[PDB]
Amino acid sequence: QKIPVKVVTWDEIVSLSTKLAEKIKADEYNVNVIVAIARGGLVPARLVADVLGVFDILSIKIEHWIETASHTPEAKVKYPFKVDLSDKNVLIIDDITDTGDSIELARKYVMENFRPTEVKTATLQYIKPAAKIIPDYYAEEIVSWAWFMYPWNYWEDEINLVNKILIERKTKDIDINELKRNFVESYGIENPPISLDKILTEMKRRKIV
Amino acid sequence: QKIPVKVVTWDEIVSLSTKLAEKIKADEYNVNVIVAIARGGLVPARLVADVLGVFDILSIKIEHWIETASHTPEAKVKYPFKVDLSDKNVLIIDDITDTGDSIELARKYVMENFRPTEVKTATLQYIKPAAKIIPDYYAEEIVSWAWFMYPWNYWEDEINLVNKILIERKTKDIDINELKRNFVESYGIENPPISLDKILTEMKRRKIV
Repeated sequence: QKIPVKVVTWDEIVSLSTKLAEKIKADEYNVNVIVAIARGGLVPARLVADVLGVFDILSIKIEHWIETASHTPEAKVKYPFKVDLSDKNVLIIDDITDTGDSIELARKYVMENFRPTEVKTATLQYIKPAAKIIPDYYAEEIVSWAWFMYPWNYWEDEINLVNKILIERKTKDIDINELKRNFVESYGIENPPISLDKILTEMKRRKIV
Repeated sequence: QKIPVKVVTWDEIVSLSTKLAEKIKADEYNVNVIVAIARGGLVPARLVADVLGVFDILSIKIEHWIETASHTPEAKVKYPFKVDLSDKNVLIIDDITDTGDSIELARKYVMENFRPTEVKTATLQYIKPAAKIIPDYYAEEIVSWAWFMYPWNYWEDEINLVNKILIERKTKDIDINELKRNFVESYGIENPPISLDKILTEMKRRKIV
């Protein structure tokens, strides 16, 4: 029914990214290479590279799997590969961390497969509740758990949010004005970044409806 | 002394990215994997993935080299590696193309090293003048050659633009208020995204001055 949803703007992304970079400047960690976790860490990685002056950005695709019956969570590196990053200080970046599985995994992967001089980890945001393993750097500690909608996820996030509504309410003949109401009601968003008509058009194109 | 400089905002990036994606929707190219050319294509790749619903994003670091005496230009893949992308339709993305060397190179590299089912190329912008090889997809053809300052390059671009000023001004020491004037004068920007004092502080940190 109701989900806590914060729409993050580009400006906030800039603020958070800049704040994260500034912590790294202050700690005097000399980053040679940034490894972005795809897809979440791509944008933050690029912005942080701009502020710090990093030229070498790489990325690793990380999948998140759940086992149906046991509800066991497993993160996995898709399209694994290796390169020689020895003599380098590596910074690993992702958008947001909770259980810390992704960054834990990426850190491990990077140590064994790229063998850098040193690895550190960073995210724009970290949720302290779910926090299992905690990132070396972060822009902002989240206290109030929420669903953060990032500007590089507006489409995907709105699609899923609209699907949760379509599934619960058993809507057959979708009404746009009805949807906007359900949306404002479940999520608190009266003006979604992508207009909900575009979202439906695209859900159709994708054979979701 | 004077350079044509357009400051690109986040909103414009969104427009261009969305417009590019829409051409791909319209052409009904079924993208399985996006390969972003680092560093330029990372942000566009992620936004395009959101609009199209691509989950698999990889990236390749491309360097640009010039031979001092001959002034010969050469793009090169740094930290090369391979993965198996067979049975996939790949889309290669970069921010902007002119001579088309990077996309030419990446296309080649991807064909030989990832061996996808098919490859196509895309950029936000393409300069028709310099255009040697032209991208399969693009948001916008540039007619008036300019220096486009993307939001993920605000620091790096301002640093270089300020350096061009410090160099012609044979000293490299300079007064903040004369810098702002030189900047407005050479480039037409009265309010740079990053304030020019921050830029000097960082040029120092970087031992550029």
